[PDB]
Amino acid sequence: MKVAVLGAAGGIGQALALLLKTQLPSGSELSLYDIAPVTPGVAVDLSHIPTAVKIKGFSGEDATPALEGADVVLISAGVARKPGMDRSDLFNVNAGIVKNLVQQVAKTCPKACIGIITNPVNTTVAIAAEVLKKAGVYDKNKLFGVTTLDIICSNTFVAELKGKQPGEVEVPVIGGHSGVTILPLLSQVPGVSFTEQEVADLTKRIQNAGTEVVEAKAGGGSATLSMGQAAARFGLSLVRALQGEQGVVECAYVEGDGQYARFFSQPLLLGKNGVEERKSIGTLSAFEQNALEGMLDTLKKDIALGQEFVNK
Amino acid sequence: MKVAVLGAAGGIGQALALLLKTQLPSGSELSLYDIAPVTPGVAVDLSHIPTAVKIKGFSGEDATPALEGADVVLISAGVARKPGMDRSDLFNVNAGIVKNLVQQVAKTCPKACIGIITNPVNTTVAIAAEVLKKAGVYDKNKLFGVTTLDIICSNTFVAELKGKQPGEVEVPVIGGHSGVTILPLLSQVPGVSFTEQEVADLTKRIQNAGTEVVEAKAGGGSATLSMGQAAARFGLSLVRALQGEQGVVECAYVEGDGQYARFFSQPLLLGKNGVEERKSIGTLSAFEQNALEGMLDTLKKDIALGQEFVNK
Ligand SMILES: NC(=O)c1ccc[n+]([C@@H]2O[C@H](COP(=O)([O-])OP(=O)(O)OC[C@H]3O[C@@H](n4cnc5c(N)ncnc54)[C@H](O)[C@@H]3O)[C@@H](O)[C@H]2O)c1
Ligand SMILES: NC(=O)c1ccc[n+]([C@@H]2O[C@H](COP(=O)([O-])OP(=O)(O)OC[C@H]3O[C@@H](n4cnc5c(N)ncnc54)[C@H](O)[C@@H]3O)[C@@H](O)[C@H]2O)c1
Repeated sequence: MKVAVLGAAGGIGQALALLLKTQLPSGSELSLYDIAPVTPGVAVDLSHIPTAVKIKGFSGEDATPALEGADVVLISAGVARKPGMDRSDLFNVNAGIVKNLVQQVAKTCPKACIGIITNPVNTTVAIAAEVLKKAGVYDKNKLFGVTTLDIICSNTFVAELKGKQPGEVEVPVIGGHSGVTILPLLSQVPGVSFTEQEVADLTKRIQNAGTEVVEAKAGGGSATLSMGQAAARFGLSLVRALQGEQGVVECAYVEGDGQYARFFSQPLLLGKNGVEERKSIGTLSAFEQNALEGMLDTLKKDIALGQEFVNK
Repeated sequence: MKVAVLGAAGGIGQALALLLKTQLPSGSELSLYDIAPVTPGVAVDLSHIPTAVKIKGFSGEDATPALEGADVVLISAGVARKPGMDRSDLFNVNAGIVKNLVQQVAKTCPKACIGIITNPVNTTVAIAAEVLKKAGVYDKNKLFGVTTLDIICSNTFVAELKGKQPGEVEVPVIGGHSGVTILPLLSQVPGVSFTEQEVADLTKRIQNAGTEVVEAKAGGGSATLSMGQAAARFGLSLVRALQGEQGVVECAYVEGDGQYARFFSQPLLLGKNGVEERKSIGTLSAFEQNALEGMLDTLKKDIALGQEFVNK
């Protein structure tokens, strides 16, 4: 069981490598890759931690060494923010990085499950998908846009409001991963009942959580520690499922029946080959159906943007 | 149970806070403080993780709000390295930071156990002690220098060499926290015998474990993630002992009988008021007894250096 992390030297990368080193099952292997020179050292730093998990770091323009024999590849490489670039700039830079890395993955470990964390996710898994097709190795069951962060913030906010135990709430979240494309199915949360005003407020807080962090760090960056935690959960769910465990359900952004959009985030049953079964989003409330229809256009443009990036 | 972390925005601090946010028992509270303005956002970032541990972060030059009601204070503030600064420069900077911070601790939460991570630990815990004395609130049972890092590194190297599972080895380390004052009692590792050569090699490596990480980072970085891990285990040990758990033993740098030096790291039984019992280092090997006496004068100066700092 070998897991590869691309963009390991970054905030999200270090918090993820750290949690994975101390949580992956024994015998498991962890390789880190990043263009930053410090990457081999990050690995050395983590190797001093006494767990049954081998770990190595690599730098350079070639990530082959890190990808060889990998069963899981988590991509958190990219850019969060830099002085001088705006909305367009970030996308322009992250799209290229994703294109390159998924490209190297296609040639090195085409059978690995790929979790993409790099934003914007709605558009980046599309780029990834298109890059895999042009190589003849695309398998929509093994391409996932990591949206777990939305799920845990929801669990947290709901627990806080209804005074529940944080670890007893599991809110399914569908749609996309940005502003109005994030849709928490608050109507499907066992036990708790919500007020229309609370569904309106919560939903708003969940959709803006990322921004809430950025403003708090005062331009100092975006969520890294919570995202690292979120990616870890997703990483282990995949490993567990890839190892034969039963009933591992997780919400992710995959290519399913285009009933709403080519790629949509919905409950998935994970197994030995990635997605085993895309599950029905079930019953939705008036508020939920309205929020859904009112965002399909936006999600489709995000996806469109992505496909156009590859196919020109 | 309120735990405070000073310097929470640094490399070590963020890994530490992350690990504590998810591992402190339910009901615990975590308050982060650092001069970096990004600090409250670090807390907001971490508050999005669903664990029953309340968290708040603060910045500015007054740690009071973070210190009020604190049961445990972990200090990791300081300077790992800055261009243009050499050995003595770093020391003066770190010495002054620990002085300023302990003083605030003395004023706001005088009965909290203090765990100093800032290096050089051999000198910094001495400084803290003096600061607490001059304020008239010193309690030698509640001040510790965190040396756990030397422990986990030893555990990892030993298992690797004698082919054991990383998690089943526990090497006691005594003395100081730097260079020659780090003495791993390899002779006490049950069911494992070593060659005067093995001991010679393991011992020198364990003492240079850090440098190993620095060189692997092309000179621009230090062991941050393994340190966060080590400080997490230490902190969790203190919390558990403070909650009344029995049998919690941990090697830490504290003041005891001046049998070897005023401050000496040795196994300790932790209890409800901090150090409850200072256990004997037990039986040493020839090599060990020999390494011990050979470093005593160095450790004593490290200590003298800290006492003279807080008096001129
Ligand atoms: N899915 C989510 O919920 C979510 C939440 C927050 C952020 N993100 C996104 O994840 C990414 C990670 O941001 P971060 O905070 O870690 O940023 P960061 O800048 O701290 O880390 C990014 C890392 O990428 C590395 N990198 C750059 N180009 C690379 C390349 N070609 N190959 C490999 N590594 C490369 C950098 O050296 C750096 O260490 C961003 O794009 C961010 O927008 C996703
Ligand atoms: N005990 C050990 O085993 C061990 C191992 C390695 C490093 N360390 C030491 O721990 C410290 C942490 O290093 P790091 O890698 O996190 O460095 P870092 O630079 O990443 O973090 C240090 C933090 O200290 C903060 N700080 C500085 N002055 C402050 C003040 N007066 N009040 C509050 N916060 C202040 C900084 O803003 C920064 O976030 C260093 O002194 C390092 O030498 C200890």
